[PDB]
Amino acid sequence: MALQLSREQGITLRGSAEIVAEFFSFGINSILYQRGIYPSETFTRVQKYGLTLLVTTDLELIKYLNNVVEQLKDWLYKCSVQKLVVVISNIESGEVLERWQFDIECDKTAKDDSAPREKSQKAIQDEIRSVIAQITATVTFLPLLEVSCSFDLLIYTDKDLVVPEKWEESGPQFITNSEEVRLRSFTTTIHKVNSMVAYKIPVND
Repeated sequence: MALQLSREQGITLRGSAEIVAEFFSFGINSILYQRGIYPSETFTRVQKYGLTLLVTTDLELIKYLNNVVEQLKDWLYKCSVQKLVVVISNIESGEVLERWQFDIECDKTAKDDSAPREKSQKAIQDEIRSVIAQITATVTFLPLLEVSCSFDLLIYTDKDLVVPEKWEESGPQFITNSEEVRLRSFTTTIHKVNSMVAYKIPVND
């Protein structure tokens, strides 16, 4: 909430949204490299958040995230933004192969809570560094790409109450035979982001 203030280039919410926005875009793009959603030859090396990260120079994907990021601000920032779930499934087989679930928590402003240290962006570097690395790291642990999977992007927001409904929770089944492992999570007085990923497990011991 705010008055006499345009949302074209604000510093209050838009600021925190900028980080979370770039954090998501970068995190998503980085995953394109790690997951291999498409030709890696469309990569671009860049230095952000204090560390070096790779990116996908896809006009279609950039356009996919562009509209999503634009709306994420109006659509998601209007509510508060909460959870995100990216489900990558093999398009040639029509079955889920890799599901990436990350949490996005942002506030409207600092009612009475200062940010630790001179800048809270530090925690960001660690999270954005662990996120981009946790994806690529596991990838090394994972085999090679082969299927051109499809992308399923989920958006989650918070609600007052309206009776508990629960989403993507109520139900033992989820994919078919995968493993869920926690990567890392960062919490800031202005915003908190979580990182979790799961992959199909071909009957392993």
